[PDB]
Order: sequence, then C-alpha cells, then structure tokens
Amino acid sequence: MSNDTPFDALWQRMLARGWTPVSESRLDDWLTQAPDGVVLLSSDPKRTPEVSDNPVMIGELLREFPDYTWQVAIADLEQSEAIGDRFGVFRFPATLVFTGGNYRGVLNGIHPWAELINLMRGLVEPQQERAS
Repeated sequence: MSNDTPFDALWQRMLARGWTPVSESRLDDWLTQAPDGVVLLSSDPKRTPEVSDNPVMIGELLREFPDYTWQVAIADLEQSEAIGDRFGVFRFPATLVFTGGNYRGVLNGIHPWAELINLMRGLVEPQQERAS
C-alpha cells in the first residue's frame, strides 16, 4: 500500500523464518507440486492484541505431523487479494490449509493453544471436531 513499511517488515519477518513467498498463478502450481501445506493470505489485521501476535505456535503446531511436509506459503498483499478472489474468499486474512488438491479449512484460531491444536486437528482429521 501507500508507504509500505509495516506489512513490508512483517512479511520480511516471517519470510526470514523460512516461509516461501507464493504468487497468484503460482498458488495453483504450489498446490499441485506440494504434498501438503498452508497458505497465508495477509491483507490487513482486524486488530490483533499487538500486530503480528507472534506465530511461533503455528510452526510447532504443524510439526506434530511430521509425515506431512507442511509447505508454508505466504503471499504478497496485492497477491492475497487476487488469490482470495480466485478462490472465492471474503477478505478475512488467515491461514488456509490445503491437502490432496482439496480444501481442509481455515485457521481462525490464534491465541488459545489447546484450541488451536484442536482446530488443526479437525482440519487434518475431520468428523472428530470441525468447530469453525
């Protein structure tokens, strides 16, 4: 956006943690090339306690399933809007998880850890909890 610095820094922060950037036309590429993974569409925060909230718990969350190589793809600001448009999302920025070329769900959980696990649990293994 006008004067990129906050989101710019934020993106670069998580980027340096080893999360590869994804483009709109490359989302489809990534989807078919990856065995499993999650895509973060980041437009603007709804409020957040702070700003980025600190996504460390997200990394350890996915890692309890080592059988799945979780390719975390983060998108550019203008790309998130385009990717969301192409998929049919509203606007709400969050972690969308995709597996087997299909849609698992979206991680609306952020703060509660025990609940966050349960949410991903329901998305990776459904029927047994899918509270959303």
